[PDB]
Amino acid sequence: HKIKGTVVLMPKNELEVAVDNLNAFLGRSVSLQLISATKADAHGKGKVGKDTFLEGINTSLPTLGAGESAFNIHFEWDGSMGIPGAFYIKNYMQVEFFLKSLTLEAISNQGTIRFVCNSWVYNTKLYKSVRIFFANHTYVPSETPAPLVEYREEELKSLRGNGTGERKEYDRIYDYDVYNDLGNPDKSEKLARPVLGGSSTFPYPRRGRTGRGPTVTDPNTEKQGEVFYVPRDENLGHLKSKDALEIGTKSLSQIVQPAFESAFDLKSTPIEFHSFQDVHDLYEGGIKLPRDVISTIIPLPVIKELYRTDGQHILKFPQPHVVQVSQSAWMTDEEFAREMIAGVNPCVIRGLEEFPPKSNLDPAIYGDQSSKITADSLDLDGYTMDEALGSRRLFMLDYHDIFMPYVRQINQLNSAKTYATRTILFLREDGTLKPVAIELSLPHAVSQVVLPAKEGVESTIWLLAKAYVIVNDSCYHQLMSHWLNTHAAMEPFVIATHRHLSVLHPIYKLLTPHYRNNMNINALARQSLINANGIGETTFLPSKYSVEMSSAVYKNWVFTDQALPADLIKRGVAIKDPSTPHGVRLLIEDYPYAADGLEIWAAIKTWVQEYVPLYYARDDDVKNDSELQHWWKEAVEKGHGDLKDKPWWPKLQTLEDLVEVCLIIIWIASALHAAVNFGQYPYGGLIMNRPTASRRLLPEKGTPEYEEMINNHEKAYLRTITSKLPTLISLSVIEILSTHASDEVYLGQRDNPHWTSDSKALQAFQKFGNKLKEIEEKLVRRNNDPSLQGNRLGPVQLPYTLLYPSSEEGLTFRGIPNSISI
Ligand SMILES: [Fe+3]
Repeated sequence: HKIKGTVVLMPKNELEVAVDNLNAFLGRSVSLQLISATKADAHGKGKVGKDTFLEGINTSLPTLGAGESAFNIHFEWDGSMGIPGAFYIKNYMQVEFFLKSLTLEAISNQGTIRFVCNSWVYNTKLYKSVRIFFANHTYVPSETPAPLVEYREEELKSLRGNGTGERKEYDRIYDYDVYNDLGNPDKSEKLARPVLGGSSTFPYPRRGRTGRGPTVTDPNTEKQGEVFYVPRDENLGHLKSKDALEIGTKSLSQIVQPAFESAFDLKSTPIEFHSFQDVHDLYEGGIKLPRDVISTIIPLPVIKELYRTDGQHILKFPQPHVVQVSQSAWMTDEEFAREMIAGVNPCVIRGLEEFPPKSNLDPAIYGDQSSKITADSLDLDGYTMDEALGSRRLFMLDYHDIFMPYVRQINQLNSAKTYATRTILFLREDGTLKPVAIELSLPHAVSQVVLPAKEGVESTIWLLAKAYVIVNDSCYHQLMSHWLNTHAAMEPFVIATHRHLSVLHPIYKLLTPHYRNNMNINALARQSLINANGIGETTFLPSKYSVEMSSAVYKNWVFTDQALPADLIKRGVAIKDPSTPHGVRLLIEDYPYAADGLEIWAAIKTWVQEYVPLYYARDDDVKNDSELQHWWKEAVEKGHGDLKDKPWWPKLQTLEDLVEVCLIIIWIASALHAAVNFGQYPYGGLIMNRPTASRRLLPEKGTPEYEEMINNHEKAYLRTITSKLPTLISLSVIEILSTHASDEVYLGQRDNPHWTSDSKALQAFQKFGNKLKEIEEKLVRRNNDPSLQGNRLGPVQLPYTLLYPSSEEGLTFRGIPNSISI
């Protein structure tokens, strides 16, 4: 009447970034109690066994990983108790530990019973209810064994909390709040920021509630804290300190930035770049800094990995991919256009079906905003405008309406000046894009159209015009394509999932791998990246208006337009075509992001379409799933609550709706985020290629700035873009963000092979991983195809590998993580 069990756990200091004692776990230090799934007490709840303590250490187990320890335990379990389906655990030690798993042995297998826990367990006294863990069986609510129903419900209640209180490190409570934690008005009134969310003026997704309470000077803004809480099991430990990349962002803002600033205040290094070679020096000979600065930076975990140093004077950045073959190819019009479909931000270009382009802005405020570009000024390789429009060969990168509402405010800032830009592109007969005109607009210096030129001062004006475009694009990329569309938009679904879908639930099991480290990095970003006087406001053009601009764009965010095929159609770069494998034909045939993306999209779709019917046979089974209905209701009406009235939200009454919702969530969290994230340093590590700010408008003829432009185009370029000190800070942060941690979990992988007992789901997940390996071979073949080199490699000779599913660790320019993990 004894059940043998094996507990696997990791002591605290293995996952920390000062001593563990393994014998302290024995004795009466850790109790487990098995809970019956089949025999109930008088109240219908599963019977609970006796407190059972860890008996001894098990070193003979071969499947142990790094930092893991295994303990033996035996449970007395007589014939009255039934079959175990859950257990309680009570930690009587003063230190927390990380519980991995419990396995219960039987005569054969089945019935081996596996419990996958992966949870931190603090001292029993710190919890209002005893921690509970379930076996790895999957149940929709109506299929839950009756003795486990109440436990399933209770646990969901423990995860929701009551909407009050300051959250502590060990809490596991998931709830929503608005973005009212970014300002710092108690420190200085200039650090006040608008609350984002909860209004029609500033709609915004919700974020994880922390509950620190109000500032003294503003009751609506949350006071600052040393640590921004996330529910405990969202705060990931790492076996290796170099893998705690998310912490490097905090160190950069707290420690490194002040040190760099001191070097410039003391005039120990020149304050400005003077030539393009001064920039190239950063990854060749390095930058020379004072010894006390070097000695302050290189002892720091994570930060020390970002640079090569001689330990006394030099920091060297890694060579960006974009310059690895050609140092000058970034300056070509061909590469400028190519990065719109294969660069860091390849998802904004639109088709143009009429000419000239028109504005949607109020003519009363911004006056006439019809484009000043004339058809007769364009070199379309012998096409007429009529023929180019009709053959769908015209495209546009249109930042006019997005930026015009903010140009006046931005241009008032001290060292910031910009235009609202439009770029017209032409798809040549050879399949590559050609920029044919840039329009630089200001509300109410004038508003002008610049055409391409290769000689004379006009060629420098054209180079500067491209810089203003890419300043627009970089700002839109970081704040919208990256921050808003992935990080910020996903966090409400994470919260809703934990509050309303049991760990037992099939859809919990499907989605939660795609959330790993997403709340954690977001909380660290609210603290150090997107906060008042943080790294983003220091480096990027809009300064204090940066995050508020993303609120204006969120007004037009549409969940169902995040599906890749819908995105391509809505931007006019594809047409619906049932004759094609993916249902859409690309108007730019070689478009690397879209062509590769459609393959990944189809593989995820097949997986979701095979998994869902394993648990839902009919539309009725979706409608009647209480947890699923509560989840989606809360995700829409609380998590994205400022948009809850919009008609495009799926209703979740059918199998098709469930598939579509799951598919979009997985797409956003994996491939979409990867495509916009892991190219940041590869393309933007050369500041001239991806400037983050502009500091002046075009010089007027007859001025000394204009003469300088004639005699020294490199200095003219450098005076306009991001200055030297913010460049050093920006390069550091995008190096972190572009790096794969060695403990990443990639699409097609999971962190435990026993995440469910359902063999049909395991097999379908095997077919998903096999399909991803076959797609990777297809993408390799595309990068070796000479007929695609123009768009897939370009003048920079950089094969588009960002949607290769697999990667090794490091700054690799490839690999699709499961989640928004950095
Ligand atoms: Fe990211």
